[PDB]
Amino acid sequence: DLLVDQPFTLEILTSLVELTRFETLTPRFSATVPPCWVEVQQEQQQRRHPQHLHQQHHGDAAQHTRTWKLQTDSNSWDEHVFELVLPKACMVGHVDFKFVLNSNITNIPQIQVTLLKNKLCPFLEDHKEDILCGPVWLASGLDLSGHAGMLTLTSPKLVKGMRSFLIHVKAVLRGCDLLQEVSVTIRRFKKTSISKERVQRCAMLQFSEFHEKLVNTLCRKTDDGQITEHAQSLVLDTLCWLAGVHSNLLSKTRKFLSDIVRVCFFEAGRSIAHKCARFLALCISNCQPAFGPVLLKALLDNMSFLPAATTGGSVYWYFVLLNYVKDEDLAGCSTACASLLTAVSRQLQDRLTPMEALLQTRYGLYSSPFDPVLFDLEMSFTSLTGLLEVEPLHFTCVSTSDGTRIERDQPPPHQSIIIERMHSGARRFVTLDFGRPILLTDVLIPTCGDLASLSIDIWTLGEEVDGRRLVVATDISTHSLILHDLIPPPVCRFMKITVIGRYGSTNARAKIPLGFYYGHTYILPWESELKLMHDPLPEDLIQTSSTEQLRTIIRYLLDTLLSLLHASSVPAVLQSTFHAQACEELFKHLCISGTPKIRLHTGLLLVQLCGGERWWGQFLSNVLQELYNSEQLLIFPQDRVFMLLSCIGQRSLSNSGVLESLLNLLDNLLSPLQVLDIPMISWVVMLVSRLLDYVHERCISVVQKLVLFLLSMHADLLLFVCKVLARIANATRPTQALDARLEVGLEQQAELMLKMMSTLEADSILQALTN
Repeated sequence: DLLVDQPFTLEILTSLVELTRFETLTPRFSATVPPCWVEVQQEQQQRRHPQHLHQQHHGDAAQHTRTWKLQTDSNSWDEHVFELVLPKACMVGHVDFKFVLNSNITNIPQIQVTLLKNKLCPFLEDHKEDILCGPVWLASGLDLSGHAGMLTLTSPKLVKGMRSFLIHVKAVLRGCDLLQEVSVTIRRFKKTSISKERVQRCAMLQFSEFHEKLVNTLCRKTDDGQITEHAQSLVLDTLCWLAGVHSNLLSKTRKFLSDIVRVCFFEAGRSIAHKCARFLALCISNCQPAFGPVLLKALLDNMSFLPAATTGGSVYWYFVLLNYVKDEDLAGCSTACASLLTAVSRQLQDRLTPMEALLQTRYGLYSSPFDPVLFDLEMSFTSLTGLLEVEPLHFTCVSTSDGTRIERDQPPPHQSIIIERMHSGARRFVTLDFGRPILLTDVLIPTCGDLASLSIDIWTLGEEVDGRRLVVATDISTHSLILHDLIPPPVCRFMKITVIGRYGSTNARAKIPLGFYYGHTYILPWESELKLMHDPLPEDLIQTSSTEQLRTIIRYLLDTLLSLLHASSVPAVLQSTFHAQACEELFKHLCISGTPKIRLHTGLLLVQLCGGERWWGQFLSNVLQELYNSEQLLIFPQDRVFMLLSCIGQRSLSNSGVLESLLNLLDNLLSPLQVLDIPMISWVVMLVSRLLDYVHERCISVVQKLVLFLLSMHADLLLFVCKVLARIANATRPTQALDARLEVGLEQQAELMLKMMSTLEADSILQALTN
């Protein structure tokens, strides 16, 4: 009878996922609100990005959405109640309480929003038994903008029911007066052919055995491990729905985390990793023990398997979660990352071929053209990732507004919309036809200051038939529009890009780069299913890894360690490792042979760790000696390594041993004057000159030998010799655009939290690099 009790075949999994998909309530609910809340017509609210062409399929906001602006009355700061009557009895999935706060908000207000049924704070005490989604902090719903957001009011009680609601918004300008605008949408459960679908959903929610079986099938600990990737996708859809509804499932997740992390981030694709990241974000948001520490333990237990991960896009989400959750047990994360980095750097250095060194030096090319296995592809924690798993989508412009057109200024050619007259606040559009219904997964439209906003609508049959709004980017003028790994990837043949010119601008002609679109030209049978859609219309692992996978792992580990130092006892540890010998090994492995980013990040990590240690100057002088002596046959980018060394010394110049050791090295090199390695003298003199620019007996010796050098003398070296001599003499004292379809499900706050995690990690890395 119940789908919960049956074996988890693809049919049962498909039915269970169908029992969780949502629709927007087709006829708009009626509402009564306090007088201080005044309704605004949805056409006015959507004037910038009109939706009228979707009216034929009820896609416009006037059919499901109410919006009220607040008038700052005497008591507008205090309790408010929105009574909401639905057109008909229905299986309500959730209530989307969108909000916009005043731009001049100093601190995010402390407002609780709760959902109740019609016939703790006193109003909720009186209506305690009718509470349908407990008090949710308004701040929980914030978008990345800081003053905006959404609360997806939902609960098991809401699912266990079927005409009227109350939204109680109480502040614990003051309080609710900081809430400039509110809007409400209601979303029901899709119409399913499944018998007793209400009881089916109840069974999904109540039974712990169901959660245990879901975890087991996800972890492939059932049915001989022959659970398909699509089955895992369906299981994660069900798990995400359960986590969103509930906020015992957490107990099963905590007990099987290590396996869940392994299966989702190391053995599956980008989509599975992203869905598991959303599930784990929901679990994080959810009297039980904290989930963050357990997730950290699972991630660090699986860290050793990173060289055996299947896709780069999967590793991206692993490291996003790890970087967010490292705050717990900082020392343990540091130890794991350092151990794996040291293990991987040795192999990466061992994998450098002479042809690769020649490419790096003679041409500055750091790819491995002889190794066919790439691991990750990016476009630009601020970029699209895992683009190897998706296909670049070619498109042809089929219609344009006015005289605008597209022009071209395997991957599709870079194309841009040329618009002859942009005006200000003027709408222009371009319709791109992919030639066939394609499975759209990623979009990147670069920043364009020429336009105030951009919007993407998608359809297959016609704009009025099955038109969907894919995204609205209001900050496209200042930020790139990046839609990364659309979890319910849309199916689209036609994409309408609608751009609005910048407010206060008459730049006659505009050239807007259309950007890049990724996905699949072949839609799999289950990826086009009208069902399952919302709103339908150990050391051997390192040895066997590829060079590119090791490079990606090194990049992520270096970023993790840099952010670890920024977030700093983690420096107390990383002293037992990354001592003088370990520091030298890591430099030799990564800064000499590594990619420019790996080189830079390893160098800066080494400064921030050991830059203040006594042996640091000896380390730098030893590196200079070993790498630039005329007897060194090693092929490496001497110029790039020297720039790295100069940066390292400049940022470590507070260490008195740096310049002391470099001047002692210069002294030893000039000893023959009082065998002469002129190129090493040149390198050392240039480095010391830059370090002195950034700013007794031993100094007497070095300056004397410099004098003998210039007396016994190339002309170019003489200038720097004189500069360094003078400097040494004088130096001594005694001389953002989410996909619009996330609103329909329970995975919008999870996606916002994932984006917040990525943004915080990027900010931490940038701060660490720019110390």
